[PDB]
Amino acid sequence: SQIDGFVRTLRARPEAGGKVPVFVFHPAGGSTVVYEPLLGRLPADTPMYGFERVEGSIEERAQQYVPKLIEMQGDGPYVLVGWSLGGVLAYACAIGLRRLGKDVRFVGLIDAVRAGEEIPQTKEEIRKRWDRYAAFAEKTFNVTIPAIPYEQLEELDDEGQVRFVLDAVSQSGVQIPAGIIEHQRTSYLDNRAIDTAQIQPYDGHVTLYMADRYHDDAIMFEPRYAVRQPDGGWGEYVSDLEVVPIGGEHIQAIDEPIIAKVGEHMSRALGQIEADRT
Ligand SMILES: O=c1oc2cc(O)ccc2c2oc3ccc(O)c(CN4CCCCC4)c3c12
Repeated sequence: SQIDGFVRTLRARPEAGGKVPVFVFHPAGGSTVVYEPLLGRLPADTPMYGFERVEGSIEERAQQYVPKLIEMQGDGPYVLVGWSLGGVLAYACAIGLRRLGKDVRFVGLIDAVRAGEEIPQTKEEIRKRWDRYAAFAEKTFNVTIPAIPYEQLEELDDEGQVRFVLDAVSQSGVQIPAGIIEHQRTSYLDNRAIDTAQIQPYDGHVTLYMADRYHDDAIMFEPRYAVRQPDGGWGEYVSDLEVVPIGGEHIQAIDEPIIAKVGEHMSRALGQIEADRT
């Protein structure tokens, strides 16, 4: 995998012609190398490019990706796919591309499932979330995370909360590798980017590959992900939603054997698109 800006080449397209590329978008706290199992289950010579992390709200991230998508693929067709946060990013790009008159053929959400219940916007919720992260950081890094004063919780947005903790961490003098600090920073913000995403309507085909449940660690961070709606929270927004059950838990959906089901279904979709453009 070669990287150029925020674009990872997972399989380069031929010099000219060839099949429609699959554009995959990174998950919360990971890179697009996670899509290599999927690529192994897609038709031979299917190109694939991964869009890695950029800063901003979902819409601001899409505003950086959509111009690059068009630079690479022009009028279309567009195949946009993502697990975790990448599914929301793929969906946001599909909306932007459609608004610009581009040809989007397939949006693939790999268990990018909304919380079954609205997350309240209270200091109590912010507190519990940061204490759950403090517990995660102890079980994981055996490190003590500082806590934000209760009456300052609603004075800090997500970025500001993370900045507060990172500074107080370095001011506390705990030894944490910077590489872990940066992975933790992006994982926290990207998980919150899923939490706070506002889904816009999309008049187009979307396939939701739906696992059985979020895994325990996800539910420990935010228990409202223990509940799932049958449409994963997407039915009110998508005119043509196809829900493909894949079993397993959210963390397993990206890897074998669960990804074989995703690849088998997506390969048929890709074969139809290739036939349709020929
Ligand atoms: O799940 C997580 O893993 C992490 C793994 C890390 O290394 C670091 C941070 C986090 C992390 O910070 C979060 C903040 C809010 C929050 O709601 C969640 C739950 N997440 C929401 C999106 C859907 C799956 C569950 C997290 C979450």
